[PDB]
Amino acid sequence: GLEALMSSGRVDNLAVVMGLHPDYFTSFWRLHYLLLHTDGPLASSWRHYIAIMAAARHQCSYLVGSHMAEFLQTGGDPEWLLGLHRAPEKLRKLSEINKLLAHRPWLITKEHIQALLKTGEHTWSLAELIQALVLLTHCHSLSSFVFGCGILPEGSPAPQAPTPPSEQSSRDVEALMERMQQLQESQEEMESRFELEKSESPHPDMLCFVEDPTFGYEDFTRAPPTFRAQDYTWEDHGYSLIQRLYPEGGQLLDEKFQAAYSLTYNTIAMHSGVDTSVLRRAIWNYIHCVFGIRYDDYDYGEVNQLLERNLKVYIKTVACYPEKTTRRMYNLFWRHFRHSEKVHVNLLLLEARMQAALLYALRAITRY
Repeated sequence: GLEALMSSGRVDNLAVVMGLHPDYFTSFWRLHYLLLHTDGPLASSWRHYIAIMAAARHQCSYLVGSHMAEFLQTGGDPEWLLGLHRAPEKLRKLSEINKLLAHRPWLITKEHIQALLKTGEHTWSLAELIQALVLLTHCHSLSSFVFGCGILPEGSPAPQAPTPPSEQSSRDVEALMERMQQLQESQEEMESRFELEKSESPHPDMLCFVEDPTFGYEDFTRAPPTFRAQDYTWEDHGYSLIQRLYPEGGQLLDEKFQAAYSLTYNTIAMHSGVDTSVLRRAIWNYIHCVFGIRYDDYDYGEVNQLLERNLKVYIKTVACYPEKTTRRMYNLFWRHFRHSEKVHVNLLLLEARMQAALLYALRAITRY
């Protein structure tokens, strides 16, 4: 880890936990510093208010409190913190695309984009809309990281991951490895194995920053639509679109997705020789399968073969309903795995989630 920084009291509480993995922290901090501290298309107070709205969707009083204080510090109009009905017309148009990015990103059509542009009064640029979509998705994915790892506010970095015993000098798992073995050596029931996996399945003060609370991943009126990843990948399509509209953060989103996907110590909770590229691909692909994205020649039977019953319910909670994550749930999966590796899954998860959300919104922009 980056232990001298972590144990120092001079840094953010969420940043400390992330310090366990320095290769991801490098890349995460670049985007954090670009979005919230560098000259960009939107004023510095508007960026902190977009982040409140985004984090309010999951009732995250950690991130709403940070950006509330930073909004005020950076010279934001304090009326705006009384509620969303007090912010400019430009910023309320954004809370229809925000609830979708958070909860049901597949529903983002071209009409949502059109609404945000071309009107007479204070309409959004592409330069600015792109930056706001990266802020909204960044704060949704930090919001799932905060509840997943248990990050407590400032006034014990977490109640789930104990850092002070974790810092220092000191079975069935083998089964999982064996299974990983058999996969490495190796057509119409491929699409219908994805279909089964896919359908398988308070706090008064921050309701005022959202349009429609209780909008949720779940229908409550009765499975996303199936989407071929090759139609609109990150590598080919979506990276080019962010590159042309917002040059600085296109490169830093690519390096950070690739940093969290690539990240391995080649270990499996006290075993050193494995290549676990197979396990991490499953975690990444399952979370894309929750957000409706099928990969064209990936065997989705591999998922519940490698991922426990309790890792699945944990991953799906943290990705979709991040509040109502409990410590019982965090402990109840991968019981013999090290605390740093649970954080690792939170990394893969947030980044997979973000990519899915971003890809649907960029799909809506190119179709316009």
